[PDB]
Amino acid sequence: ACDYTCGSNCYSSSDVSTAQAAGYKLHEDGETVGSNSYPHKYNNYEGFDFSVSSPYYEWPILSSGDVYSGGSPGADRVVFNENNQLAGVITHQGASGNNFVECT
Ligand SMILES: Nc1nc2c(ncn2[C@@H]2O[C@H](CO)[C@@H](O)[C@H]2OP(=O)(O)O)c(=O)[nH]1
Repeated sequence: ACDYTCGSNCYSSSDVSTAQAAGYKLHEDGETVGSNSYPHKYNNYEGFDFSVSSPYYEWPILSSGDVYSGGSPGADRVVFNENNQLAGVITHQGASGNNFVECT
């Protein structure tokens, strides 16, 4: 229903929940996938106004609807904390360098 718009990508609440659930599970088990080994800590260099407390972890959310399994992560990420609360949804689309902007 387009709850989150990351550039040209559109994600529903359930899309985010599904991605987040998968990312948190690997985190619990101490597993990582991909050349950038996700999920990993997100330091919030961008200084986003997150309402949930740290630490935060970034995990890829795919436009195709599939759960990330180590391949190409793309530009979008879901950010969750240790309580498995959604901190936010961010993206490299529309940003410079390796910076992020929040999906609206
Ligand atoms: N842009 C950005 N990168 C972060 C942050 N936290 C950790 N990183 C990592 O710090 C480096 C510089 O941005 C990258 O390795 C990046 O990981 P990702 O590339 O996986 O996002 C953050 O809050 N913002």
